[PDB]
Amino acid sequence: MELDKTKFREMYLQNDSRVDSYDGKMEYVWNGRISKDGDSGGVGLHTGTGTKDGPAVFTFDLGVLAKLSRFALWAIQDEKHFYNDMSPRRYEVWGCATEPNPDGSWDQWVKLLDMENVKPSGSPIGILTEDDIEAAKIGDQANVPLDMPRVRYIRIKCLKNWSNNYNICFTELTFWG
Amino acid sequence: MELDKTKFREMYLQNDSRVDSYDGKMEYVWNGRISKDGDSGGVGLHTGTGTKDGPAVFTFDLGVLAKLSRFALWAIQDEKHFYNDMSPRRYEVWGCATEPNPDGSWDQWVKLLDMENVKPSGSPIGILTEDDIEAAKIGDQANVPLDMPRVRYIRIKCLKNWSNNYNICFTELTFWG
Ligand SMILES: [Ca+2]
Ligand SMILES: [Ca+2]
Repeated sequence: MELDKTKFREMYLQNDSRVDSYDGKMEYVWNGRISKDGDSGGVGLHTGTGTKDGPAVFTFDLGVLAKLSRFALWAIQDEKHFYNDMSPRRYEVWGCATEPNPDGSWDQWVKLLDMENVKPSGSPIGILTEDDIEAAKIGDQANVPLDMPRVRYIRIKCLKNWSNNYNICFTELTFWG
Repeated sequence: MELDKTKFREMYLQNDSRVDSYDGKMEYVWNGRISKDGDSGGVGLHTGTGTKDGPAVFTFDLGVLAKLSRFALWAIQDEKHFYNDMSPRRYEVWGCATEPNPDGSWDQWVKLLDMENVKPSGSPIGILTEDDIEAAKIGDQANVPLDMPRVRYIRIKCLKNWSNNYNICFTELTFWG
């Protein structure tokens, strides 16, 4: 099944990135809307454009203990953001089963997924083919390996975005399990 | 019993006030620390000083369904904030038992408590007695009536703060039940 996004909850551990730049909010990435700039109802989350010391990190609660099967993520749905801007290019999804320590340490977390947003055409930043746009509307898609433990809490870490920095912005994610 | 603050979670319903001014964050009002400006570890939440159209409102999840018995709230613990600044003066606590509608409507919520932060000395703003200080370390304190329903979700509405507007800032709250 698709996990029930009405149960998802923002968390904030020490050293996590704020995600509320450009009127963003973490709850906007589980509002069931895959949005673009100018849409109503909260477009997505956004850490900003300022330098960071390392990869952006944020944390949330699925509200259920689940055996995960699949994961998807969508960039904000316009040319400004497709394979561009602060959209994520290399990123990770991590999980754990018991309450996250508020100090934000990685110790208890397990890495579920190594994600790469691949641009089908491989065109330079700012050029898009019809296949690049199609892929962006499908979203990044992954199956979670069967050996992963059941998890309830999630972290996303942005290793690099499409502008070669550590910020991240996007519109929606979905979990199944 | 004191409700387990490790389980509390921020929510964000449409039209809720952002509470992240001055490096604030909602989770700082259930971190177990009753803090003043300059302290480490997140001082409190703060909606800013912009003029609002109405009472500031924000929402959170207790993480359990509880029969509530008591509520307490502390202002940021220094003379700048005691009966001053954006510290709450008249405010309300509201609750419900089932998932909050994300449209932020009041329809499903029930008002649990009418709170007033009373300044013992009644002195003008900026003047503090020893009694006024002692009361502010003890915090606002209320018993929740036995005829209230069990609730899992909470809203706080700031009708008026000590600067005669709708903003709110404070360092910690506690629920028992
Ligand atoms: Ca969304
Ligand atoms: Ca606190």
